[PDB]
Amino acid sequence: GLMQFTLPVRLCKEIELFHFDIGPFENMWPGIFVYMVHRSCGTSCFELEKLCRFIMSVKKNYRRVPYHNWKHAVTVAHCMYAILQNNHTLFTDLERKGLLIACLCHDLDHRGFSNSYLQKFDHPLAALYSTSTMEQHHFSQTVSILQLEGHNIFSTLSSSEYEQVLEIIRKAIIATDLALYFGNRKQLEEMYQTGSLNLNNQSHRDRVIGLMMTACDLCSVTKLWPVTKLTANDIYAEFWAEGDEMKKLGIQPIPMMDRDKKDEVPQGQLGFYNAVAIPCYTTLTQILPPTEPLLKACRDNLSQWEKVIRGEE
Ligand SMILES: CCc1cc(C(=O)Nc2ccn3nc(-c4ccccc4)nc3c2)cc(Cl)n1
Ligand SMILES: [Mg+2]
Ligand SMILES: [Zn+2]
Repeated sequence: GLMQFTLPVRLCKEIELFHFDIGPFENMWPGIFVYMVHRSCGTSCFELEKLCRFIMSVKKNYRRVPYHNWKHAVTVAHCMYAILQNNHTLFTDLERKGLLIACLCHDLDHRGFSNSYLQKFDHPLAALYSTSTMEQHHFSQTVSILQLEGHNIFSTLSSSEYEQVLEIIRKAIIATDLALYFGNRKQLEEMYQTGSLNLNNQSHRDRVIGLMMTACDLCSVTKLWPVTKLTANDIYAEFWAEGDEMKKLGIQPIPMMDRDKKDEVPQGQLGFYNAVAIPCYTTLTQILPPTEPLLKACRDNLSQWEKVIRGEE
């Protein structure tokens, strides 16, 4: 009850910043997550024993893939922590509870393959979930783990509060399907510009949380350059393995996933910054002004990819 997690001084200070990198010491990541729940939510939000058991079963259900792994889960949860801590009074008690868990769980049991690849392979998951295939699976794995004996971290919530938190988690996890991000961001653009955006309107809050989820999910482009550039290698290690698997089904993959087209990566990163990342953080910054550092860091990385193209690195 009187038992805080504390971090060494460098981590205690830097964990508060958006560009924080959780480090290569896997055994410190559970403690970093508990630290973030305790400061974001409270020491009372969850029974410590249940939370620790939940975290460790979540870890066990992430796979040893190059990018969509336990380190990504915790990294996406830290970006949500930073957003929440910089927007103290905008979010409900249930939202603070749900969103860190949603982020920890958002890629549960990812195999390193896109929704597209599952549909072309004709994976059983693509017949069970026709759109947002992996994201409905991630939500299903989250409910599975919440239902294991001793793993119900929400046990103190009423029936209707429990239903509300699981609904916040479902929508937050579905929103990490980047196919749904383009339309969500356009509606948020129109709503903000015509002044109709209303944070008491639940369907509006849902949209804003969806955009927060995209921003956290993509937060590798908001790190200091050496972190962003080394993370890119892990992202492409998966894309290129998917490319190989498309070639095995007799399908020329898109260039993004074709290892023969490594040379075109810098221009590919430019498209992604310009079509996805910058717009994401720009709209987030308009809605939630204290998230501006995410946008500033993204623009710094865009300018580094521009330097790569110009052979200045
Ligand atoms: C799983 C989602 C995800 C994706 C990315 C990412 O880097 N995306 C993207 C987008 C689009 N192209 N096009 C290319 C490309 C095009 C032609 C030739 C070679 C390459 N390369 C990417 C890379 C970053 C993060 Cl943080 N999460
Ligand atoms: Mg995902
Ligand atoms: Zn993710």
